[PDB]
Amino acid sequence: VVGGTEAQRNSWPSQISLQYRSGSSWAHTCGGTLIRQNWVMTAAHCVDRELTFRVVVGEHNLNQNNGTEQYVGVQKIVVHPYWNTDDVAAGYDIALLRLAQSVTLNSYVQLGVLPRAGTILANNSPCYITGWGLTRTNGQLAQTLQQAYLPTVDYAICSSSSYWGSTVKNSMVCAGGDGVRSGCQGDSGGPLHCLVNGQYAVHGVTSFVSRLGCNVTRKPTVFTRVSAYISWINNVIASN
Ligand code: NA
Repeated sequence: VVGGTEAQRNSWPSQISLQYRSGSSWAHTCGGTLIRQNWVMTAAHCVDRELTFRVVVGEHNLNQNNGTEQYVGVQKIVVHPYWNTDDVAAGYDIALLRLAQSVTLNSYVQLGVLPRAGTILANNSPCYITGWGLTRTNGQLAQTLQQAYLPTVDYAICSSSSYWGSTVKNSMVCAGGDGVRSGCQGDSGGPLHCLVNGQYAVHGVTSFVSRLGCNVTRKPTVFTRVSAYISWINNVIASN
């Protein structure tokens, strides 16, 4: 997250760190959202590689013991069947991961609340992106979980020529684009949390940014719109 601030450690308890095994160690690669005690929602493109993955819930500092972490292996990966990895702009950038164990809930570990199906945010709706991704274009991962305030940019504006044009689909949410704050590599898969009727819900799964850089004016971060996939998610969980 570029232009973020450190999150309080109990602010975003559905955020997870998706990590892969890197020699004797584990490395953060993507974010996600805990949606059942044994299921995580992330981006399809985060699980394109044939790696060994684990999820960490209750994580705040990637590089220090927080005393709140639970570490769980990934047992099954269900990627959206229309996902095509060399075509992120087509959408369907979403995957569900079934965890090997069910995690225990507490003030650091909670299920993410999803929007009702079909819900679309009014232009300029208040939202926060969270993650441990790069803090500058071509920079390094954050140590501690970051948040940035990224108001939505509606489809009509986001799909206009000076923004993303045809690349942005109505199955996506755009947020930010101020040139200062954004998602960045390592944030993919994580939540966009939007305050609606007094309650934060996870409206977006972080999908892509510009190749011109993370924080680029009129290239808002693009997320999979969770409310387009409510039936899909329920179908997968019911059938596994
Ligand atoms: Na930690």
